[PDB]
Amino acid sequence: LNPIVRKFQYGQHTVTLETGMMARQATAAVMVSMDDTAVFVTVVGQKKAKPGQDFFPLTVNYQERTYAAGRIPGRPSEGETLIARLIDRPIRPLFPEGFVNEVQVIATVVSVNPQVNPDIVAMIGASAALSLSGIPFNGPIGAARVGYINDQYVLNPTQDELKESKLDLVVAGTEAAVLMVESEAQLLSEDQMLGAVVFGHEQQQVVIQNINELVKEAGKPRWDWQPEPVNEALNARVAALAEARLSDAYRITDKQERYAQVDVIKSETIATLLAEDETLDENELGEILHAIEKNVVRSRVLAGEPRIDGREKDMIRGLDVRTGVLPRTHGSALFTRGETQALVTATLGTRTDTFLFHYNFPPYSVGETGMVREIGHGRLAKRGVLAVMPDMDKFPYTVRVVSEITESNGSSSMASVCGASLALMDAGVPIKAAVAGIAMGLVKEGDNYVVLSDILGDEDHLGDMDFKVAGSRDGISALQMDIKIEGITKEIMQVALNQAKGARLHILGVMEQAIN
Amino acid sequence: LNPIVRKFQYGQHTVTLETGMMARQATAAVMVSMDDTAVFVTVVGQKKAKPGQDFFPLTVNYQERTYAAGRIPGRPSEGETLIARLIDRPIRPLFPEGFVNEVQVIATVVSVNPQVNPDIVAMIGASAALSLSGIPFNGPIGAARVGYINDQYVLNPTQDELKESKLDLVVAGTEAAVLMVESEAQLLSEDQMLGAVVFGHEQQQVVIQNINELVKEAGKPRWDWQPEPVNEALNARVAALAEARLSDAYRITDKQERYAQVDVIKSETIATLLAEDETLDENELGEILHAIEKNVVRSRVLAGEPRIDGREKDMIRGLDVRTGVLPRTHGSALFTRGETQALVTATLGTRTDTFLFHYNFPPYSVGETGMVREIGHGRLAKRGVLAVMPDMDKFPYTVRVVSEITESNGSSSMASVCGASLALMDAGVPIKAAVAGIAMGLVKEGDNYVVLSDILGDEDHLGDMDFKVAGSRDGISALQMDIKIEGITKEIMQVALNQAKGARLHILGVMEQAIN
Amino acid sequence: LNPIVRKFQYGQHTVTLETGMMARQATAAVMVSMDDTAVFVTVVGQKKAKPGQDFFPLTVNYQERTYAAGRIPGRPSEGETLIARLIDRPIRPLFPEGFVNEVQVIATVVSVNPQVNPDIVAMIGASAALSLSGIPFNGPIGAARVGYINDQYVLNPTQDELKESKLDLVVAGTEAAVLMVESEAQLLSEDQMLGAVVFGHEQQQVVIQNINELVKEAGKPRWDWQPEPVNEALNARVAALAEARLSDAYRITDKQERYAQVDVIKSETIATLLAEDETLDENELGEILHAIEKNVVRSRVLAGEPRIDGREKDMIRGLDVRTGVLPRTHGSALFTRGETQALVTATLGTRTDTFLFHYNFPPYSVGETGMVREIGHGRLAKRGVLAVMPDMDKFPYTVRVVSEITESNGSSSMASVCGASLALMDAGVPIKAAVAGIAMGLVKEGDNYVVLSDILGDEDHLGDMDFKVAGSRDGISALQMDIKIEGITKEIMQVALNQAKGARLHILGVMEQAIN
Repeated sequence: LNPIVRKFQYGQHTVTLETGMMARQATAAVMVSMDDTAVFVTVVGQKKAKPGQDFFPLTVNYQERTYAAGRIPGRPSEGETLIARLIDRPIRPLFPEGFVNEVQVIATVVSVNPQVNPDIVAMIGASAALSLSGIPFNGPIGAARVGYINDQYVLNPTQDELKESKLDLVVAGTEAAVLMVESEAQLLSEDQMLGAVVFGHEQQQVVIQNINELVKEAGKPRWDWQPEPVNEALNARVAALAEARLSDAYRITDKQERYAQVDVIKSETIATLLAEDETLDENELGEILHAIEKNVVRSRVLAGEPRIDGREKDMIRGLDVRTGVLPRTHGSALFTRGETQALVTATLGTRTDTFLFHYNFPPYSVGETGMVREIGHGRLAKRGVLAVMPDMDKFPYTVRVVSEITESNGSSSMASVCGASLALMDAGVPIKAAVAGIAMGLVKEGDNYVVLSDILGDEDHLGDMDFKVAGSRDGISALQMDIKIEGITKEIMQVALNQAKGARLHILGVMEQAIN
Repeated sequence: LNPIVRKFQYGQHTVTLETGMMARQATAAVMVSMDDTAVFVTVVGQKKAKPGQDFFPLTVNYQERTYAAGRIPGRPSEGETLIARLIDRPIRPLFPEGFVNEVQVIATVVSVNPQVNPDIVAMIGASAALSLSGIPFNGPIGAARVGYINDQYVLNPTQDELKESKLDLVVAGTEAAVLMVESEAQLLSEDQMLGAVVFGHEQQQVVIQNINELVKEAGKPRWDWQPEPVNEALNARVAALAEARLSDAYRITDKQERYAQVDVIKSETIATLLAEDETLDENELGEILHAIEKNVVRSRVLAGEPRIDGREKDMIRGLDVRTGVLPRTHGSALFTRGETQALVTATLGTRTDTFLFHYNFPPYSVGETGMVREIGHGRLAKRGVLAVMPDMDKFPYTVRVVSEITESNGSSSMASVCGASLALMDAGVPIKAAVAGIAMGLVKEGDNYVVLSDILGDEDHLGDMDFKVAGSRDGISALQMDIKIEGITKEIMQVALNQAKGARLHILGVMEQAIN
Repeated sequence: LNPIVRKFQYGQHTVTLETGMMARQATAAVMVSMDDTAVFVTVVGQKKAKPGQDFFPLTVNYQERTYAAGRIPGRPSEGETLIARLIDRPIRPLFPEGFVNEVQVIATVVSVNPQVNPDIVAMIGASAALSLSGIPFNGPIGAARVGYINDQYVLNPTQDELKESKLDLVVAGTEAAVLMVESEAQLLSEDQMLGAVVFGHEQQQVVIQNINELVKEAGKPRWDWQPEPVNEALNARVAALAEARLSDAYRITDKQERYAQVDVIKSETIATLLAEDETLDENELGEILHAIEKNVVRSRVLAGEPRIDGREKDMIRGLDVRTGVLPRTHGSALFTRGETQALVTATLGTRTDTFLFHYNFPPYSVGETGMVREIGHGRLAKRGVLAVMPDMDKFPYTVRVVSEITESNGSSSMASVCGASLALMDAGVPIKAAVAGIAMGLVKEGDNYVVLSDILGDEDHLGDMDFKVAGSRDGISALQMDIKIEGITKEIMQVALNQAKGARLHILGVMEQAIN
């Protein structure tokens, strides 16, 4: 039994990567350690994907052991699944197009230095393990937390350094790109936020470098996977009789009339092929039509044509703000933007831990049935309001906000930030200033790129980069980003954030006008 | 965004129905409010039922939000699923015969006036929402709680008015019929109980009227669903060679010999058709035989013939009562009636909340396997005993009863009322008087109707109305009814209840004789 | 309703078996009682096994009612599932070869005498019920707990008699054989342990005798089940072209080269038959090859040939011991034996209840994916360490050990006993002496038998008897056995245990050398 260690300094802290001695049956496993906070990360990738499949089964697990802090207790906890998401987000888009083999990443914290948060350490481990595994993965990736103290950027600030920080942000990217950003801020500017992202992305390059060396020394041979064929002949004679007819069908304004022409196009086209050949699995055929359709829309947006509902790239849907909606609640509000709506409440009684945010996403919000996601959205919406909350001494009452997503087709989470803002004011909570959220999208093709404001549910495919921003008129309180494409520069981000600031301000304008 | 409100007085309270502004994606949604207690009720009905299906997927969800009462907590709770049942029961039989599309009703309490119970308010909402939806539904329905104070009926008594009430009953019906009744009473008479049912049914008509007007103004177009064809030709030549042979097979007394003749009939008949045609899906064929069989029995009972086990409409199965069955329990009993049996226990130690009733229904009670319903049955059996419990000052001990349904083929819940009665006496609990329960059935055809005492498990199909009654010799402590047919008048109910009183008394006679 | 009782003295205690009055719908049900501790045990066996099936669905359920002890609470609990295992283990191998009908045994405690443990009483019940049922079952079985006080064996010692006992062991067997043993001991000798097993097996014969009489008087007619045909013609011409080639393929040492020759053999053989006949369900064909293969190995081991990995019957895989592996834990260790590994931890802070053992078995330990068995293994490993723990007054600190099975291919549980030993020493816990565990196997054919040390994961089929032993250099702290074959005498056990003592000592030698 012989371990392979690789050590390096990651600004102020020493990071060690040990592999080859533990869990040798996993596809690859790494014990990442950073100044006494150790997370053992493992990875298993099934060798053969089910027949056809049609869906990449990627699942990350983050477990925190209480013995890791020298304590005896007396799931998974929501916080644990939040960090699992923090790891899943950046690595998920790096798996090649077509890879549908099951992959499970398990991260479990084995030792904890109360000053060094296990999260980025676990992210580092998942990147190392995945890279060493040889599973088709276009990594590695780095991970960094950026703080803001004395108006200067800080690299991986300790838990108490954060007490004097005005920013808590996490960025993860490869060598040439930022993939995901998750943050909470005390009303900073897009420019300051952008600087944290770029700073972090650069500072973490040290990590991607070491992982690379370790892969040279201990890495396994890259799988000889192979994408698995695409019937580019079938979906060639599908586009042959639908492509053009559809690009025209998308020019007719009457919404319900557009579906008709499309449905005709999809009906005629399928029947015509089932007559040429046959036994062609309509399902797959319809699956191809849906694709040239999503591309017809992608081509129209890039060309400057109206979005699917008629809006232009910067248009926000119709707002509607109502306060004091429920009789016996300390504070209620009904914020609705287009087709996504949120009923929000505030209750008081004898910061966070003093501030509680709960999110509910019933199935009827999307006109469906099902059991009665609301976990990651809740944390985002909470970060979006944190900046505005009173100093506890200014308001000695624990406050709890609850959001009911009654409608959804845009971004329930951003909508619940606005409702929370309103409800708290309706409850008499002395919040620093109203706060609002907006969900954006960025579609790109070569150099032609377009920023979208208030993305629809069915505009998700245009989100080569979809991001959320929340704050008041004076600054950004929360910023979340997820990039799945390359290119997209810091300059392009500046543009994107600016258009998002506009949308925010527009929404605040309507909000401030509601609560006179 | 424009809401449609409809307001009306519901005796002492003002009821408001708001629709069209929230959750516009649900098939229909209503915010029902009654003197500050608001429940937002929603409804979603899938447009297309699975292929064939053979089973109506109706599911109701009742959620109570703690913020609704201005409080911060610190599922679903059993009480929440009890009320979900309270809503499901009356609306479930109103969906046309053959409708198998999925339907989900979600009711969530958004504001609570401690004096106005959210339950009837949620029932009202589910009726409004369902009606407005346009889903094939023969409603609406009303809902009312009836109390008994100063020997007079009370409409929707407040929580503290109930402290001076001797009756807590809930009735729900359409315009021409009562569909379900759930109650708890302090030993009243069938006549007084009947008066509460009828009174409530009339008083709630105001509700069905307003819902109707709202449907005129805001209702959606009725679905163009259509029942979906019945092969009345296949199950015509199935009855052609089985109908008569079966009506005779049901005249032979030897139980095990009767099955034989039937099984022969079912075997020969299926084989004969598979020889005429073929590829006829035996399963469906057997599914048709089971139907003319259940009808042969239905025709025999209406004609005055003996039930399937030999009994006459008023006969109760053989009883058997045993006390002090378990060595170390404060109180035990083994009550068995026919083929349904209950092992019941009582434990004491330092009213309800002081009185706890738990129910267990293992799978071997029906000769089956499975995980180890016992929730709605438990509440019923508890109401059945409540009336008899001592005044707490007369007996300063919290008491807990547990019922184990060791056998089942009639009504485990009524059996557990009898066992609880016995066990408590065996434990020395100064109960006012012994109490017993009986599960009845009412089968009707035009004007010819028959009341059945102590219904069997496989007599459930004869229950056009099946109901339960429990009490002592002096009165009724619990009454539960579920009607799925029209006609059945108050006069017919009087008859039914009377035959049930007889059965009760008969059981009490045997019980009182056990515990000398 | 008429019950059939059968009473008899079981040394110091009176055992009563009542059947025929409760749960008459279960295939059979018995109320077993022993000096006031009563457990009602039931059994249901589906009459027809699914089509083909290929897997015996046996499931035991043990429930403990709090009213059984005259108390009001205020799952199943892990302890409850431990006892369910205690019942499942001995009865599971008694179901004839080929029986795949579902069988569920439910045991629920109805009365508890704090002195007489419900467990053996429930075991007795499951044996009685199963026997009476008539389900194909080669029982009955008995059950006995054996204590060790004043250097003499004790039959079913009471809970406080155990306070002065140096042994807590449970044995269950038929008339001619011991099937399962589960124990915890204060460092006794194999000889003393063996004496408890044999003593218990003899003492419990009184039980198997009475159950037999009761079956004569009340038992049901034995099912006319019938094994269900084996295509001994197909797997005759599979062995015809694979048997010999495989027995040779298993002589080549190169591991990866052996698989190759085998895979060729399996490939060629299947293709050749699919050419003779066809539509032969390869799956079933491969299912037959796997069988003559497992038999080729079984024949080689009995003949004295090397095991599949090259080892001889007494060889233990390569060890590796590491201490102080994690930075902030009070005590850590990395014990690895061959391909099974355990990361173990110890945390201190303000015997058992004062001693906590938790076990984790992630799916990557076997190179697989899945949800994140670890319950029965944890209890065993804990018993394995109990003997060594300080007298609480010698060490006033509650200690908690956690084991992470990072690798598995032998016996994670025995490995976690060794790690726990180490970790506790690393934490400074004054344990009496180091302790280790070994998992053995015994393969038998007529009179030729072979004992295997440190069984592999894929050697499980050679375990006609597989057992585990744990202890220090001075004695045995835990002993678990599971026999699925007949013959195997006490003399043969003596041999087996002795070879296991050797393995233990060998492991302790390496361990004591690690922690200098």
